[PDB]
Amino acid sequence: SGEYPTVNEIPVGEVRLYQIADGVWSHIATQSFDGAVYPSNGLIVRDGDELLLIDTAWGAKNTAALLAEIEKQIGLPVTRAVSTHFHDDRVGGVDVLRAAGVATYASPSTRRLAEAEGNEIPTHSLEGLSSSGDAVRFGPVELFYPGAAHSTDNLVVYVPSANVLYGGCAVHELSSTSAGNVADADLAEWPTSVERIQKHYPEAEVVIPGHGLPGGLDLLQHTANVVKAHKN
Ligand SMILES: C[C@@H](c1cccc2c(-c3ccc4c(c3)CC(=O)N4)c(C(=O)O)[nH]c12)N1C[C@]2(C[C@@H](CN)C2)OC1=O
Ligand SMILES: [Zn+2]
Ligand SMILES: [Zn+2]
Repeated sequence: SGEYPTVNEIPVGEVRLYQIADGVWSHIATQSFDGAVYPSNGLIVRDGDELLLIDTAWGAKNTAALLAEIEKQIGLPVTRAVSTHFHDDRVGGVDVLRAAGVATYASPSTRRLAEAEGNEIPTHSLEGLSSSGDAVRFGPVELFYPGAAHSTDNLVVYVPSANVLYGGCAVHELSSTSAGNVADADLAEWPTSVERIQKHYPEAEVVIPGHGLPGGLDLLQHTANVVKAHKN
Protein backbone atom coordinates (compact mmCIF):
# COMPACT_ATOMS: atom_id res chain seq x y z
CA SER A 1 0.00 0.00 0.00
CA GLY A 2 2.67 2.53 -0.98
CA GLU A 3 5.69 1.30 1.00
CA TYR A 4 8.58 -0.25 -0.91
CA PRO A 5 7.64 -3.93 -1.23
CA THR A 6 9.71 -6.44 0.75
CA VAL A 7 10.71 -10.10 0.51
CA ASN A 8 8.01 -11.54 2.78
CA GLU A 9 5.39 -9.36 1.03
CA ILE A 10 5.93 -10.81 -2.48
CA PRO A 11 5.21 -14.51 -3.12
CA VAL A 12 7.65 -16.10 -5.52
CA GLY A 13 6.11 -15.72 -8.99
CA GLU A 14 4.39 -12.33 -8.53
CA VAL A 15 5.87 -8.97 -9.46
CA ARG A 16 5.26 -5.49 -8.08
CA LEU A 17 6.20 -2.12 -9.52
CA TYR A 18 7.16 0.98 -7.53
CA GLN A 19 7.10 4.50 -8.92
CA ILE A 20 10.50 6.14 -8.35
CA ALA A 21 10.09 9.37 -10.36
CA ASP A 22 8.20 10.59 -13.42
CA GLY A 23 8.70 7.89 -16.03
CA VAL A 24 10.88 5.71 -13.75
CA TRP A 25 9.75 2.60 -11.87
CA SER A 26 11.55 -0.21 -10.14
CA HIS A 27 10.30 -3.78 -10.41
CA ILE A 28 10.50 -6.19 -7.48
CA ALA A 29 10.19 -9.98 -7.54
CA THR A 30 11.21 -12.84 -5.28
CA GLN A 31 13.07 -16.05 -6.00
CA SER A 32 14.46 -19.02 -4.16
CA PHE A 33 18.14 -19.91 -4.44
CA ASP A 34 19.93 -22.65 -2.47
CA GLY A 35 16.97 -22.99 -0.15
CA ALA A 36 16.47 -19.34 0.78
CA VAL A 37 14.13 -16.65 -0.57
CA TYR A 38 15.44 -13.29 -1.79
CA PRO A 39 13.93 -10.15 -3.29
CA SER A 40 15.53 -8.48 -6.28
CA ASN A 41 15.07 -5.21 -8.15
CA GLY A 42 15.14 -4.02 -11.73
CA LEU A 43 14.25 -0.77 -13.47
CA ILE A 44 11.73 0.48 -16.02
CA VAL A 45 12.28 3.79 -17.83
CA ARG A 46 9.77 5.44 -20.13
CA ASP A 47 11.26 5.97 -23.63
CA GLY A 48 8.62 8.09 -25.37
CA ASP A 49 5.70 5.76 -26.04
CA GLU A 50 7.92 2.72 -25.36
CA LEU A 51 9.66 1.31 -22.28
CA LEU A 52 13.29 0.40 -21.61
CA LEU A 53 13.69 -2.49 -19.15
CA ILE A 54 16.77 -2.89 -16.93
CA ASP A 55 17.24 -6.50 -15.73
CA THR A 56 14.88 -9.47 -15.68
CA ALA A 57 12.78 -10.41 -12.64
CA TRP A 58 14.99 -13.45 -11.80
CA GLY A 59 13.52 -16.37 -13.69
CA ALA A 60 11.34 -17.17 -16.67
CA LYS A 61 7.99 -17.28 -14.84
CA ASN A 62 8.84 -14.16 -12.82
CA THR A 63 9.75 -12.32 -16.05
CA ALA A 64 6.50 -13.35 -17.75
CA ALA A 65 4.71 -12.00 -14.67
CA LEU A 66 6.77 -8.80 -14.97
CA LEU A 67 5.59 -8.21 -18.54
CA ALA A 68 1.99 -8.80 -17.44
CA GLU A 69 2.34 -6.36 -14.53
CA ILE A 70 3.84 -3.71 -16.83
CA GLU A 71 0.91 -4.06 -19.23
CA LYS A 72 -1.55 -3.77 -16.32
CA GLN A 73 0.11 -0.80 -14.59
CA ILE A 74 1.73 1.14 -17.47
CA GLY A 75 0.36 -0.18 -20.75
CA LEU A 76 3.31 0.75 -22.98
CA PRO A 77 5.39 -1.85 -24.85
CA VAL A 78 8.76 -3.00 -23.55
CA THR A 79 10.96 -2.76 -26.65
CA ARG A 80 14.51 -3.13 -25.29
CA ALA A 81 16.14 -4.60 -22.20
CA VAL A 82 19.64 -4.28 -20.74
CA SER A 83 21.09 -6.83 -18.30
CA THR A 84 23.58 -5.30 -15.86
CA HIS A 85 25.59 -8.49 -15.15
CA PHE A 86 25.57 -12.16 -16.05
CA HIS A 87 23.83 -13.71 -13.04
CA ASP A 88 20.35 -15.27 -13.12
CA ASP A 89 18.77 -12.32 -11.24
CA ARG A 90 19.76 -10.17 -14.25
CA VAL A 91 19.52 -12.48 -17.29
CA GLY A 92 17.15 -15.23 -16.12
CA GLY A 93 14.10 -14.44 -18.21
CA VAL A 94 15.97 -13.16 -21.27
CA ASP A 95 14.55 -16.06 -23.30
CA VAL A 96 11.01 -15.03 -22.25
CA LEU A 97 11.77 -11.41 -23.18
CA ARG A 98 13.24 -12.40 -26.56
CA ALA A 99 10.14 -14.46 -27.43
CA ALA A 100 7.93 -11.50 -26.46
CA GLY A 101 9.67 -9.32 -29.06
CA VAL A 102 11.97 -7.46 -26.65
CA ALA A 103 15.46 -6.78 -27.99
CA THR A 104 17.91 -7.87 -25.27
CA TYR A 105 21.33 -6.27 -24.71
CA ALA A 106 24.37 -6.67 -22.46
CA SER A 107 28.08 -5.94 -22.64
CA PRO A 108 30.27 -8.50 -24.42
CA SER A 109 31.77 -9.30 -21.02
CA THR A 110 28.35 -10.17 -19.62
CA ARG A 111 27.42 -12.19 -22.70
CA ARG A 112 30.62 -14.27 -22.50
CA LEU A 113 30.19 -14.93 -18.79
CA ALA A 114 26.52 -15.87 -19.15
CA GLU A 115 27.34 -18.26 -21.99
CA ALA A 116 30.20 -19.88 -20.08
CA GLU A 117 28.06 -20.29 -16.92
CA GLY A 118 24.98 -21.69 -18.68
CA ASN A 119 22.78 -18.66 -18.02
CA GLU A 120 20.49 -17.09 -20.61
CA ILE A 121 22.27 -14.89 -23.12
CA PRO A 122 21.18 -11.41 -24.27
CA THR A 123 21.15 -11.07 -28.07
CA HIS A 124 23.00 -7.78 -28.66
CA SER A 125 26.42 -6.62 -27.48
CA LEU A 126 26.93 -3.21 -25.88
CA GLU A 127 30.31 -1.90 -27.01
CA GLY A 128 32.05 1.12 -25.56
CA LEU A 129 31.92 -0.14 -21.94
CA SER A 130 35.05 -2.27 -21.62
CA SER A 131 37.23 0.17 -19.61
CA SER A 132 36.34 1.39 -16.12
CA GLY A 133 34.88 4.87 -16.30
CA ASP A 134 33.33 4.22 -19.72
CA ALA A 135 29.82 5.53 -20.38
CA VAL A 136 27.42 5.25 -23.32
CA ARG A 137 23.89 6.48 -23.95
CA PHE A 138 21.05 3.99 -24.42
CA GLY A 139 17.63 5.57 -24.94
CA PRO A 140 16.69 7.59 -21.85
CA VAL A 141 19.58 6.31 -19.71
CA GLU A 142 23.34 6.37 -19.48
CA LEU A 143 25.16 3.08 -18.94
CA PHE A 144 28.38 3.24 -16.92
CA TYR A 145 31.02 0.60 -16.27
CA PRO A 146 32.56 1.42 -12.87
CA GLY A 147 35.04 -1.45 -12.68
CA ALA A 148 34.87 -4.83 -10.97
CA ALA A 149 32.73 -4.96 -7.83
CA HIS A 150 29.95 -7.50 -7.21
CA SER A 151 31.08 -9.01 -10.53
CA THR A 152 33.72 -8.10 -13.09
CA ASP A 153 31.07 -7.11 -15.66
CA ASN A 154 28.64 -5.14 -13.50
CA LEU A 155 27.13 -2.02 -15.06
CA VAL A 156 25.26 0.84 -13.42
CA VAL A 157 22.47 2.89 -15.02
CA TYR A 158 21.69 6.59 -14.62
CA VAL A 159 18.43 8.30 -15.60
CA PRO A 160 19.50 11.92 -16.17
CA SER A 161 15.93 13.32 -16.38
CA ALA A 162 15.27 12.22 -12.81
CA ASN A 163 18.78 11.92 -11.31
CA VAL A 164 18.06 8.28 -10.52
CA LEU A 165 21.10 6.03 -10.08
CA TYR A 166 20.40 2.32 -10.44
CA GLY A 167 23.43 0.65 -8.96
CA GLY A 168 22.46 -2.94 -9.50
CA CYS A 169 24.24 -5.53 -7.39
CA ALA A 170 27.36 -3.36 -7.03
CA VAL A 171 25.27 -1.30 -4.56
CA HIS A 172 23.72 -2.57 -1.34
CA GLU A 173 20.80 -1.29 0.67
CA LEU A 174 21.39 0.65 3.87
CA SER A 175 20.06 -2.06 6.20
CA SER A 176 22.51 -4.57 4.70
CA THR A 177 24.99 -6.00 7.20
CA SER A 178 26.66 -8.12 4.53
CA ALA A 179 28.24 -7.86 1.11
CA GLY A 180 25.66 -10.26 -0.35
CA ASN A 181 26.62 -13.07 -2.68
CA VAL A 182 30.34 -12.48 -3.23
CA ALA A 183 31.01 -15.66 -5.23
CA ASP A 184 32.11 -13.72 -8.33
CA ALA A 185 33.10 -10.44 -6.70
CA ASP A 186 36.35 -8.50 -6.48
CA LEU A 187 36.34 -7.21 -2.91
CA ALA A 188 39.69 -5.44 -3.32
CA GLU A 189 38.53 -3.39 -6.33
CA TRP A 190 34.90 -2.86 -5.22
CA PRO A 191 35.58 0.28 -3.11
CA THR A 192 37.53 1.82 -6.01
CA SER A 193 34.63 1.07 -8.35
CA VAL A 194 32.17 2.65 -5.90
CA GLU A 195 34.40 5.72 -5.67
CA ARG A 196 34.18 6.00 -9.46
CA ILE A 197 30.37 5.90 -9.25
CA GLN A 198 30.36 8.58 -6.54
CA LYS A 199 32.64 10.81 -8.62
CA HIS A 200 30.64 10.38 -11.82
CA TYR A 201 27.11 10.82 -10.39
CA PRO A 202 27.38 13.40 -7.59
CA GLU A 203 23.87 14.78 -8.20
CA ALA A 204 22.06 11.45 -7.84
CA GLU A 205 18.88 11.88 -5.79
CA VAL A 206 17.69 8.26 -5.62
CA VAL A 207 20.04 5.27 -5.50
CA ILE A 208 18.53 1.83 -6.15
CA PRO A 209 20.40 -1.33 -5.04
CA GLY A 210 20.20 -4.64 -6.84
CA HIS A 211 18.36 -6.10 -3.82
CA GLY A 212 16.43 -4.17 -1.17
CA LEU A 213 15.25 -0.65 -0.50
CA PRO A 214 16.18 2.48 -2.46
CA GLY A 215 17.64 5.46 -0.66
CA GLY A 216 19.96 8.36 -1.33
CA LEU A 217 23.65 8.76 -2.04
CA ASP A 218 24.51 7.22 1.35
CA LEU A 219 23.99 3.76 -0.17
CA LEU A 220 27.28 4.19 -2.03
CA GLN A 221 29.44 4.90 1.02
CA HIS A 222 27.56 2.24 2.98
CA THR A 223 28.36 -0.28 0.24
CA ALA A 224 32.07 0.54 0.39
CA ASN A 225 31.95 0.18 4.19
CA VAL A 226 30.21 -3.22 4.18
CA VAL A 227 32.51 -4.59 1.49
CA LYS A 228 35.69 -3.40 3.25
CA ALA A 229 34.47 -4.87 6.55
CA HIS A 230 33.54 -8.16 4.89
CA LYS A 231 37.06 -8.30 3.48
CA ASN A 232 38.53 -7.41 6.90
C1 LIG B 1 21.59 -15.30 -8.45
C2 LIG B 1 22.47 -14.47 -7.46
C3 LIG B 1 22.12 -14.56 -6.09
C4 LIG B 1 21.51 -15.68 -5.51
C5 LIG B 1 21.14 -15.67 -4.14
C6 LIG B 1 21.40 -14.53 -3.32
C7 LIG B 1 22.03 -13.40 -3.91
C8 LIG B 1 22.44 -12.14 -3.46
C9 LIG B 1 22.27 -11.59 -1.97
C10 LIG B 1 21.76 -10.28 -1.78
C11 LIG B 1 21.59 -9.82 -0.50
C12 LIG B 1 21.96 -10.69 0.58
C13 LIG B 1 22.47 -12.00 0.37
C14 LIG B 1 22.64 -12.48 -0.90
C15 LIG B 1 22.49 -12.54 1.76
C16 LIG B 1 22.34 -11.59 2.65
O1 LIG B 1 22.41 -11.74 3.81
N1 LIG B 1 21.91 -10.49 2.14
C17 LIG B 1 22.98 -11.50 -4.52
C18 LIG B 1 23.69 -10.04 -4.58
O2 LIG B 1 24.42 -9.73 -3.57
O3 LIG B 1 23.68 -9.41 -5.69
N2 LIG B 1 22.93 -12.29 -5.59
C19 LIG B 1 22.38 -13.42 -5.27
N3 LIG B 1 23.93 -15.11 -7.53
C20 LIG B 1 24.25 -16.52 -7.68
C21 LIG B 1 25.82 -16.58 -7.71
C22 LIG B 1 26.39 -17.00 -9.02
C23 LIG B 1 27.27 -17.94 -8.25
C24 LIG B 1 27.24 -19.33 -8.85
N4 LIG B 1 28.51 -20.08 -8.09
C25 LIG B 1 26.50 -17.71 -6.98
O4 LIG B 1 26.30 -15.31 -7.30
C26 LIG B 1 25.15 -14.32 -7.30
O5 LIG B 1 25.23 -13.18 -7.09
ZN1 LIG C 1 25.01 -11.15 -9.08
ZN1 LIG D 1 22.35 -9.60 -7.25
